Amino acid sequence: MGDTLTAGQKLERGGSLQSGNGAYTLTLQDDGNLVLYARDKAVWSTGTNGQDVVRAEVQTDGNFVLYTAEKPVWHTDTKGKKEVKLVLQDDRNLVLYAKDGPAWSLE
Amino acid sequence: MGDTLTAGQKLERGGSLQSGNGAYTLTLQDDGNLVLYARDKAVWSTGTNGQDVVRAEVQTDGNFVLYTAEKPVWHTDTKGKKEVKLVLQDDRNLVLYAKDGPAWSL
Repeated sequence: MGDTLTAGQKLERGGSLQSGNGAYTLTLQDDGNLVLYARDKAVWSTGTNGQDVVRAEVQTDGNFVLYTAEKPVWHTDTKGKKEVKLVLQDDRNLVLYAKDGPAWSLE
Repeated sequence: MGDTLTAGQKLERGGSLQSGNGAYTLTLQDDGNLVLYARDKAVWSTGTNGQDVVRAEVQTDGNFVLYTAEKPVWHTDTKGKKEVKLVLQDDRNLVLYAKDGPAWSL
């Protein structure tokens, strides 16, 4: 990406900045950590390693920010079901159907 | 949005599902709550009232999931600076330049 990130531009997993003299590289890593390297030595980081960071973005309100991926606060825990559909029924029950039958409901 | 959500669909915020007879509704609300209405009475909730909940999805894995918006973990704390640019400099400093001059650096 060069040595500059302007308002509304962002770094994503794998991408980076590099100084003109090619000595330093700042890169947002897949372990989620934004790390600056002097050659192959890390000299500074966002300490966000082990987090799921998706982007490091120079925002248009002038703020540079790292965002973690959207996380699940609630689920039906039916992962593994095939051909699911959720149906709000006339009997007032909400039901998650699956190829192999009703997978979930309110009750 | 009909009475059904299949594989890879979801309710956006303010989106919903309604019953055939039309008696019952299920909306994902702006307060981030997924509520089920029977006319004027709320009968069931996801308890996500007060959360940045962006969508409720019927996923390909058969799991029906509510997601909250991407969270901030780190920032330069420079909200308000104008015409910003982050620069990786040859001296190995990293600076955020704003219209007014350097706003932030390592």
